[PDB]
Parts: sequence; C-alpha cells; structure tokens
Amino acid sequence: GPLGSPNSGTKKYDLSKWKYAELRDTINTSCDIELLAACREEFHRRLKVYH
Repeated sequence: GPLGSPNSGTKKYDLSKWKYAELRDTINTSCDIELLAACREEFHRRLKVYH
C-alpha cells in the first residue's frame, strides 16, 4: 500500500553489539544498502542515546 512495505525483502540482521572497528571496517570493506543502512543506523544511534 502507500509506502506500506516495511518488510519488503527477508529479515535483516541482529546487531545487538558491534565494535567501532568492525563497523568502520565492515563499511569500508563490505558494501550493501542493507548492511550500510543498518550499520549507519546503529552508528548514529550509538553516538546519540540521550540519557
């Protein structure tokens, strides 16, 4: 429906905890609108959690 498609493809991945090196390295090494998107999501959030 109207922009109604959050599932679209299959399931993404569980990034409960990730190291800054793995994120910076993964993004620099691997490449995928999925990983890059999810990686950036936690990247920013991790930098800002607001107590």
